This record gives sequence, C-alpha cells and structure tokens, in this order.
Amino acid sequence: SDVLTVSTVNSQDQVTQKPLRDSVKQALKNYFAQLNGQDVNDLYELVLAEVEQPLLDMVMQYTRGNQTRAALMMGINRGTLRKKLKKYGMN
Amino acid sequence: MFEQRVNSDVLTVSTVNSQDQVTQKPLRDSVKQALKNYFAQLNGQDVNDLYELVLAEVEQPLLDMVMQYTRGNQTRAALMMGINRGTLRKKLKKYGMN
DNA sequence: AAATTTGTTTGAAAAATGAGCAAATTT
DNA sequence: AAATTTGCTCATTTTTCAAACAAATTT
Repeated sequence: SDVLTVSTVNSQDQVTQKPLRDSVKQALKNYFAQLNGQDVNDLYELVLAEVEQPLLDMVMQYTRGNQTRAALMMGINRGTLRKKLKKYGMN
Repeated sequence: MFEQRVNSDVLTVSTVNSQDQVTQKPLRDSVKQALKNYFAQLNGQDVNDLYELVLAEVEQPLLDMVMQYTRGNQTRAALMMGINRGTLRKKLKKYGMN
C-alpha cells in the first residue's frame, strides 16, 4: 500500500519494514529536542536539501547519467533538472 | 571551542550495527535505502512522478511536526520554515491539515 | 483592551515549462 | 550513418512572494 520504506530489526532479531516518513519524523523529533529556545530560520530548504541530494544521486546512478530519462522518470523539466544538479554541484 | 557538526549529521536516526550497538545515522541514508528498495521492487516497470512521490512523503511529516511545535500557529511556522504564509496555507490544504 | 493571527485580495518577481536548434556523443 | 542527448536560447504559464486590511482569537 505504501511504496517508500526502510528496514528495521527488533530485540527478538526479526527484520521488518516501516515508512520513510516515520524516520523523517524521528529525525525532526530529535532536531527539536536538542534545541531549546534557539530559533530556526529556514527549515524547508534544509530538509529539502537533505532529500534532493540522495534522490538525484540515486536516479543518475539508475539512468546511467541520462539526464533526459532522469527528468522524465521524475516528472520535472529537463532544464529544471540541470539547474538542481548545479545547485548541488554534481555534474 | 565547539566540535564541528556537518549538515549530514543535523537530522539523524537510530540504527543497530554488526556488533549489535546503537548508533546515529543521517536521514540521507534512510532516503537512499528507501529508493534503492523501491527500484529492486520496481523491476522493469517505469515511473513518471518520482519527484512528487518523494516530495509528498517528506513534506507531510515536516508540516505535521512543525505545527505541533508551534501549537498550531501558522504565522511562526511559515517564518520558521522560511516560506510565504500563503504558500504554507496552500500546502496544508493539500494534505488535509486544518 | 492590546496585540497577534487568520482569511482574504491584488499585483509584481522568480521559477518552471515546452519548443526550438546546432553540435556532440552513443548506439 | 542514424538516433538520441546535450547545451543553450527564447517566451509564455504557473507559483511564490510581500503588502494590504477587516474580523476573529489569544494573550
């Protein structure tokens, strides 16, 4: 029912799937705890950065560096794709 | 002084190692495995909307978690994410969060 | 009773789109 | 030699933005 998941082991030594979103939720549950008052200026860019990099890296591994199949696979414009690659300096 | 914390280490998750020890690893790596897994299962089939799929799985808990933190305040939340207050409100309606 | 936030509108700036093309590169 | 992708434009559509400002709610 839910296509993006990650692997998990319990004390009885059994492996089992759970959603990526539960990890994102943990990460952040953790970010906030380890802050006290200190404000946060721009978290939407931060998390986006942390998620766009391993997406781009993984599809360019998969499409063998084919920028055109990549873009089509993601549903974004071929120019958009170049631009984001430039943002992260992987080209 | 203060020890250096790279950005890869600002958002992390609990993992268990080959010596059965508990330990923190980047969210980055959770996102890799998720997709690495997604592909193996895909097996030959095609896609046309992977950006929107990943974007969704990630926007939804980021939004959820931030509103709990500002006890529902949409002005501070949008300020603390650093996005327009009307894009936030737009974005929330998309996921049914109101 | 203040001060702050929500629910709207409006118009301008920035980003994303599709379509074109010659030169380079893979098939 | 032919087919396909790159690198670079243009210009139009869509999304994001800040600045209004009543009316509603929280301090």
